[PDB]
Amino acid sequence: GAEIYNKDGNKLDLYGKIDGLHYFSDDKSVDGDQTYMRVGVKGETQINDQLTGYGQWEYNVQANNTESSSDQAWTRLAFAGLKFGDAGSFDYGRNYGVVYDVTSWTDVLPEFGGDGDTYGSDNFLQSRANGVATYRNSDFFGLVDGLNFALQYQGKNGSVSGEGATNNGRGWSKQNGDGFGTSLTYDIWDGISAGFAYSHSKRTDEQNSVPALGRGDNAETYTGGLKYDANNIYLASQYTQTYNATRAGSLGFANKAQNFEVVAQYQFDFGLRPSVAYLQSKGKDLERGYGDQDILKYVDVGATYYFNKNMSTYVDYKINLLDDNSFTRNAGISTDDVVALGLVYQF
Amino acid sequence: GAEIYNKDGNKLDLYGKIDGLHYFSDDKSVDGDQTYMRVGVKGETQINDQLTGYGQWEYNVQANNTESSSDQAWTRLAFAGLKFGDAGSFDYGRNYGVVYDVTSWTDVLPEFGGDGDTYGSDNFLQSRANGVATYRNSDFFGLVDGLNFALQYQGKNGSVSGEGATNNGRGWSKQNGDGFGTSLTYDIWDGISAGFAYSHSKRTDEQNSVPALGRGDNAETYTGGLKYDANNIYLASQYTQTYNATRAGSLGFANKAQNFEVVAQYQFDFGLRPSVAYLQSKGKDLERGYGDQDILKYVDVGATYYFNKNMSTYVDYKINLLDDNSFTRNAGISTDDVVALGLVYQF
Amino acid sequence: GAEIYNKDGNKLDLYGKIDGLHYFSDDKSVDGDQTYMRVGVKGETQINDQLTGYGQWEYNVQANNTESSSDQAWTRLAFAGLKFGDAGSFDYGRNYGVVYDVTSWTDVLPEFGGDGDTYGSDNFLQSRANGVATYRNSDFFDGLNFALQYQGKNGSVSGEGATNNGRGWSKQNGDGFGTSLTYDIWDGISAGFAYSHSKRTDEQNSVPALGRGDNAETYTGGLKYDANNIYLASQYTQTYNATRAGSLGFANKAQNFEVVAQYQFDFGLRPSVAYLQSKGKDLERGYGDQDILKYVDVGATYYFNKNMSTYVDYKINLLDDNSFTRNAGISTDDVVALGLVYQF
Repeated sequence: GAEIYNKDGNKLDLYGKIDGLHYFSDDKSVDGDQTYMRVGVKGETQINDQLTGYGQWEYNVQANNTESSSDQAWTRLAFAGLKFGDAGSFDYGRNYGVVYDVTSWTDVLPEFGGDGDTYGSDNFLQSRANGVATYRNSDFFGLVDGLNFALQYQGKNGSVSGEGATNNGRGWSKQNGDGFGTSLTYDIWDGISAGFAYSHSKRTDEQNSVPALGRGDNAETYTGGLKYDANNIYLASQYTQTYNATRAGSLGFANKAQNFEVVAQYQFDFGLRPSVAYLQSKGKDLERGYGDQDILKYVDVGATYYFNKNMSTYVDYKINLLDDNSFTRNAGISTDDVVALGLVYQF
Repeated sequence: GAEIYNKDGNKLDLYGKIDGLHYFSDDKSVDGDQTYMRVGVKGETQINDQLTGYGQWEYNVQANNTESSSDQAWTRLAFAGLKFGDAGSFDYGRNYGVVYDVTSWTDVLPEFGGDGDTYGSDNFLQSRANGVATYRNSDFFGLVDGLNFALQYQGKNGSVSGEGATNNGRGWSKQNGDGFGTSLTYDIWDGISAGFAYSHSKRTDEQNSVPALGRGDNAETYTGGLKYDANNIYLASQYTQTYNATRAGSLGFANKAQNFEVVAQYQFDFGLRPSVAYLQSKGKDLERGYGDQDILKYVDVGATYYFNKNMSTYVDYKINLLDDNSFTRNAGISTDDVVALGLVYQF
Repeated sequence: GAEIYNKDGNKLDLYGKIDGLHYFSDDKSVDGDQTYMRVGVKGETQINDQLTGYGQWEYNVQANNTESSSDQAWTRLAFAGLKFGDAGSFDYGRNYGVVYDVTSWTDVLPEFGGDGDTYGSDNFLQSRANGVATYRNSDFFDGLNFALQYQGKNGSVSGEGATNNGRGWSKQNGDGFGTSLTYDIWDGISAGFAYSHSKRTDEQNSVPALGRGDNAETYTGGLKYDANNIYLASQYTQTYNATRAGSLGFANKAQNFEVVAQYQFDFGLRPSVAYLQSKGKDLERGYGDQDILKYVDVGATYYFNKNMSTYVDYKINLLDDNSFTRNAGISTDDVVALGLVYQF
């Protein structure tokens, strides 16, 4: 919310939040203060009757470290686009890959869930990504109400230097080759929705040489999801099968992985919203003797109290079901439980 | 000021400044361009008759280095809270330690003084800190006009890794253990005020093992202060005794220290505001032969001309009274004088 | 620019852009996604009848790398000032060196051109610079704009030559000054001259192999035609110890020429052609004379309206790949850019 400018067919929306947040956990890399804020601008300009231009920026600013600390802020989203009425829309920038058009349905926990769990950011087209061109079509050309599809292309984001480089190089875990993806979602009834998404990306030579885990020329995802949202009830599930595309912690990628998320929530009238969820990620055919391994496994219980549209408080309890083993230690995968308390101002 | 949004019980205040600033000094680490700007947002949401929610963010952006330089921006404040009428308020985030509810009375110099002098930031509850929970009460529940108090808790902010670590680790000089603090201020008249503050924090293992100077399990501060602010006159003093809490430059902490600051100012009607001040920090029982040492000692003379509420210019002259000795050289403590010239736009 | 506040003689203007931008090139350090945005504030406060105060901040934020990448944002402008009626103005902070009052006339390509090409940022008083005090005057106490500018030393990180805000030798400067003069001879036709003189630093005369001298200097002259939907402009600049010879140092002398032609169609298309070169002279290590920069530029911008545009730009690199270009890390490959831009 927060329209700070609306004049002569041009609109500007300032949005964000300040999330005062603490984690409690035996895992010392997670435990402690997690206060952060987000700030963003959504902009819109009417060009003619049939054509609207738009842009959006969203910035994450950590506030949990010192004034001399490093790397405390980063861009989540930055894209510009055109909306052609009901012929669709096109934008290019740092945006969400289309797979999240479906997996977002289970990304509604009070605090945990979403990117960092069964998938991450800069993880092919599974979450936020550098350099995505995205075509979106609403209601199948104004014909079939509730039917949305999207087509997406991502250019190579390669190594810092050497043969595989681009200008915007990173480490292997956040690299991609050329890739594409597609999503499709349908509101079969009101309240009920189904969705599919697919993605295919080339992998880079660094991804196939530097880490010990994961080999193949191509990274692929296949996703199906369901969602019930009505009568103060929210149910959703997401099942995703991946090839060479799911991080096996710090050790590389899983040659194959199966990811599952399900969540159930109720919204009481006085503002309380309890939540229970289950998330797992099962990795298959890992090298170096790892074989089949749990990448992620937890039950999640929590609640959010909404004071109003601008202020809320919440607790979330991640009940970790992973067994501590040599895979979890070497890959840096947490096996401890975590409680989160937070107080949030939003604008 | 600058209310850019006020609609349906939600308001948003965009504030900050642009400070065109040059230092002149024989100290090469201080001398030269010091231009920087501050930007922030104060937000408030009415929830119900008795309850208001709020948050606040403040960012510091250096502009005195190049476009390829590192670490030029950081968060000063980020916190969210609830105000329950005269039963008090609560907020959590990066915020001011309650000790500063008193020492702030002397932090009114044209340019110098404040953090970096007798205390710093991320320095237990002496200034801005990570992860403080702060309960405040004004006018003692509405029953005693001018009587304010605060109770504050701070979670451990530990090492980058090892046994003593938290998620948001930093170096020993900005670490803290679990700690609390309290403050109390009373307006005897509407210009004259007295105040006290206390804090107690656990020290971390790195604070006792890495630096040469300062040993103890606990950090403690006792602060009393006085203030006269009326009839265009401003007199203020603050006295603070510390234990294992005051930085001995880069060498560690002073086992005990005494800090004194006093300042007098006068506001002319045409907008000129002269200022004289005196500041010192005397460290005691330092290890390695140092014994008693001056940590800070200087006289300050300067003036601010206010063109209006949005624009000012100022000079400030720090006449440094430290002897250049082995302690000051080894601790990285400046012994040179400094002149500052500034032009400031504020919104 | 969007006026988000205007009350009681104080105005606040929020401005910026989101630039969805892709580069294509065989030069792998240039090729790929280049999406970035800029955000700024222009503030103005009325003080009295003869005096206004103001400040401006402009921030660059890259959006083409990951959420764990580092050094992805930096301040381009940050300055506060006073304007004394029409009798001119003064400001201090990070701002444009006065040389750009003239070279800005050729900095109008769809994408390429400007800082990074014949001159750079933090490059004495040629572009954006830390710690500039700038006095400006309209109508020379008529239509004749004058500026005088001083810059304090910005020196090394540590050692003899240090200041608080130390940096590498390529972006250092000593105490310096500059002056500019521009005039509208006819309506549409402008001419301009600019001079700068700065002390070099000890690191600039000791760490890089190229460029020796106590002082850096620039002489610039420029012309501009801007009427009847036509835009022509040129810039000729001579420099001593002031132009960068890539990563190797500075050029003892250099000659930089920039020229551009453009036309603005009513329906919003704006084709552009331009030529840029930088000729370095008297280089150490046997380099002698060398091209530092040489290319033709063709492209176009389509403006949907004042807030949205798309563009293509094609850099036709004419440099020959030789020992100087390789050692100094100067690109000799072509570049194509495609972008879509939202502006507020």
